[PDB]
Amino acid sequence: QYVRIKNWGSGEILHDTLHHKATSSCLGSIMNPKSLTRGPRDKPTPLEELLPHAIEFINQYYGSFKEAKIEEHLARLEAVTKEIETTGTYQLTLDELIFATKMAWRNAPRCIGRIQWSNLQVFDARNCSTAQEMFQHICRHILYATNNGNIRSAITVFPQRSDGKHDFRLWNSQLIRYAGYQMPDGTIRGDAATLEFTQLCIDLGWKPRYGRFDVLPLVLQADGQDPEVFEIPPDLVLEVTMEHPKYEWFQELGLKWYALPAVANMLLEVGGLEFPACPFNGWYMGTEIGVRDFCDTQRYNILEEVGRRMGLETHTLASLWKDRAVTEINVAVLHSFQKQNVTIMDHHTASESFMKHMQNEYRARGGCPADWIWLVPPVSGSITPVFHQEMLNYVLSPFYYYQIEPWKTHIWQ
Amino acid sequence: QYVRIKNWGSGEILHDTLHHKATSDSCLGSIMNPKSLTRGPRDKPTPLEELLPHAIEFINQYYGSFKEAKIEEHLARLEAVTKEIETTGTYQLTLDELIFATKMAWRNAPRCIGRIQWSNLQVFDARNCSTAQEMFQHICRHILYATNNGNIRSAITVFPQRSDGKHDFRLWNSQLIRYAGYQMPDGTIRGDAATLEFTQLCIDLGWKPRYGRFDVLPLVLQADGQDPEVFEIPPDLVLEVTMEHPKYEWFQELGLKWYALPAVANMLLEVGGLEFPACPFNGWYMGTEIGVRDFCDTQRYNILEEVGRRMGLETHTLASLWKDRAVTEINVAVLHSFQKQNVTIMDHHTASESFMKHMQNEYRARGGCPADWIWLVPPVSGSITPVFHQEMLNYVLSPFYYYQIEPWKTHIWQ
Ligand code: HEM
Ligand code: HEM
Ligand SMILES: C[C@H](O)[C@H](O)[C@H]1CNc2nc(N)[nH]c(=O)c2N1
Ligand SMILES: C[C@H](O)[C@H](O)[C@H]1CNc2nc(N)[nH]c(=O)c2N1
Ligand SMILES: NC(=[NH2+])NCCC[C@H](N)C(=O)O
Ligand SMILES: NC(=[NH2+])NCCC[C@H](N)C(=O)O
Repeated sequence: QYVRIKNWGSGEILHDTLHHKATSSCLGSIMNPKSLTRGPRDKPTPLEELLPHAIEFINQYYGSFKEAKIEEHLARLEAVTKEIETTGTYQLTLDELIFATKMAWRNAPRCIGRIQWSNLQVFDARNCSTAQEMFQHICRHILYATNNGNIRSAITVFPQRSDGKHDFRLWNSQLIRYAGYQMPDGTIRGDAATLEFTQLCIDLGWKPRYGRFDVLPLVLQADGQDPEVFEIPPDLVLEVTMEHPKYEWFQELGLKWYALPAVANMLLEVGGLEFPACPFNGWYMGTEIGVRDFCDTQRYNILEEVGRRMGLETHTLASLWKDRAVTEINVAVLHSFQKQNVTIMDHHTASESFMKHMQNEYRARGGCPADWIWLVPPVSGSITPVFHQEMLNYVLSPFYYYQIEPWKTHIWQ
Repeated sequence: QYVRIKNWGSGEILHDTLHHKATSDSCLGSIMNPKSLTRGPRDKPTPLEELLPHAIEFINQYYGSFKEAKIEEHLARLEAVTKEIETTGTYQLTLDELIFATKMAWRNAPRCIGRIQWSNLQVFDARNCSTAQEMFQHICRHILYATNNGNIRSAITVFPQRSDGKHDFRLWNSQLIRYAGYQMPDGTIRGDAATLEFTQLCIDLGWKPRYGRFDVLPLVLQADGQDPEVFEIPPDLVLEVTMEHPKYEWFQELGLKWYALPAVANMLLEVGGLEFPACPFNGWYMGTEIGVRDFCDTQRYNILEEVGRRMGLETHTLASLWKDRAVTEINVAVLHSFQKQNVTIMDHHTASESFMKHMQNEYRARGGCPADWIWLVPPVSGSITPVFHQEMLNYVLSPFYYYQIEPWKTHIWQ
């Protein structure tokens, strides 16, 4: 047929026809491929595939530690095989889940902080059963993770998937996120990215405080239930007010950002089974906030105002005012986080560390799935070592898959 | 167990327990939306044994009308309908029958003062309609006709009757033209606060929130049984009157206006057993509706505060009767403004006097006249009006214009 291609700035969509007349087509540049998503269900994962997946995992698990528990290996193997063939699905040992989350992170080809893969905290919420109960696990998480600026990587694993109609899901893109409202005067306030998701919350009776930085409410769904709106306790949301170390007028911009980068809506797959709810977090890398969040035309879009107050030639592309501005916004972010004693890493050190990660990774297990397109910082790419490193992107297991935005695939009352 | 009482001002709800200790002698009279005045949903057609006598009764009403009855046709029609009823289930009215139906249903509406005009009505037959887009057109034809560039004309457009009860035509709007109400960011409320919930609805169905004080809401229509199709009204069709006082030049500074067309949308016409859940109709405004209710209710535009202020009255002293003074001026503003721009309207006094004449004609004629004193007495200057001093009985006849459960409460989502 054809291939759908989207421009994340315009939202403009294109359909490729020409690719057919191809030679005797890397999807690479595509953002949400079906090859990285793990969709809904109605029937539990059929045995023939669930079984070999599970066994693979357990052989991986028992393969890790020095001096293998040879007997326990077969014992666990046998036990699991029977455990599966009998009830259908199967439960992981706590220790196993730990290993899974760390390995799944180790296998996230679009993450640069993977050198930190072994340093993770797991919150076993597998026995959770209600939204009010989820909310509490989430708060425990945010709080643990925030740690008063000294950010700590953690993940909270909710009950696995059973049949398909009994899914635990966080509807948010990430734990903390600012609201975005299309205003009457034709304009747009706050984070333009979370526009649809914000309207959604408004529909579910959320109180729109109409601001640039209004933390979005938590939308959660347990077992198979309809989503429950939970306003996040403000004392839990640590923020950093943006201010330049030389441009005192920068503070006048009234900028700030949340210290916690916790991905919400992703799915953890392991040994065949999948957990559709498992928010996790690490810490920020300057460019994320400075370049992406602040400068994207699709997001906060500040660049022009920053180049303007900087005295640069805003009307001449060739002047490179954008390169000048953005760099200043980056130092602002790094500076502000640095000052208010909140963890963050610059793209340079981040890259240098990822490079050392790879060396350890190849020397260790033989490879390292990497998505060049993603791993190369959004600014000063070639100044970065990763830009000069060839790399292969490939899905392994366990893994963190994306998933169909819940509000689309859902049975209401 | 107990009775629910609502205060339409604060919107507060109360539960009456005491009424049980009542006597061996409980007027609901004060209640706005009783069940006795409503006619809800369905799942099955009208059981024949009922449908039949109602139909015959109706046909007997009709033919019993004309001077020198068409006895043969009377019998024939009875016979034909009886037949049609047993053959189809439901039955269809001769156009002239509908005409008579709508005029009587109006004539039987106890809460209307304009009823002396009961015989001067225009009926638009949209019974053969089948799509929302098609409704929309009939509606525009209606609005256009009614408006008549100021010389307002009373009319009603009758859509398809009820079949089973899951195949109903319904206008979700209170009335044809109606300003929107938005609960704004700064905690305030712009526009008509009465149309707040309904606005959000239009918003949810992807309506473009124009965020103003006078934004004419979109027609939310539903055909056969299919979901509501949102249709915005053509601004050229919506005639309005900008409010301005004949002496207080500062009154126009208030930026006030109001639509010229009072067309009730969501009511139901019952006749000879059948029922049309969609049949918008209109008369013309009566000053006090806009001047007192629309402009002065706490739950509506609520202007009284500043109309008094700008008039210079002692706004913080109830006993100064400033509210009495202010309102009266708002009323003349409205009457003046309508009169000025050649848009039909009637002051409450002349209206009441004419209604008194209506009764005299009505009793002498048929023997009664259903009246809801609570509704018929103007919201201001009650006793100055003849109707205040008039005792009246409030009873439901047939045909009739019943209220009906707000459709968004009882609807299917495919
Ligand atoms: C230790 C701190 C960490 C740093 C500095 C780091 C940094 C990054 C960066 C820069 C991105 C790009 C985000 C974007 O462009 O939207 C990213 C993506 C990602 N990270 Fe890491 N990360 C860290 C920890 C983690 C942890 C703890 C996990 C898993 C438990 C993880 C899982 C992922 C995944 C799955 C993505 C892909 C997100 C997506 O596809 O939208 N990261 N990370
Ligand atoms: C000729 C001009 C007419 C005038 C001056 C008039 C006036 C009024 C007034 C003052 C009310 C009270 C409205 C309110 O307080 O909400 C009312 C209610 C009503 N009118 Fe008349 N009307 C007229 C024509 C009509 C027509 C043409 C019909 C029907 C074909 C009609 C049917 C009704 C009904 C059923 C109500 C009750 C509304 C409700 O219960 O909410 N009116 N009218
Ligand atoms: C279209 C293109 O794939 C897309 O804009 C990319 C590129 N690389 C990225 N890299 C990271 N880390 N994060 C991103 O959002 C993106 N987006
Ligand atoms: C509670 C009370 O019945 C209610 O406020 C009434 C009284 N009479 C009325 N009379 C008219 N014409 N219109 C009304 O809305 C009302 N409201
Ligand atoms: N460092 C991370 N783990 N980031 C993941 C999500 C953060 C996201 N890029 C943001 O700017 O909000
Ligand atoms: N004259 C009428 N038919 N009025 C019926 C509805 C008008 C309504 N009372 C209003 O002020 O908008």
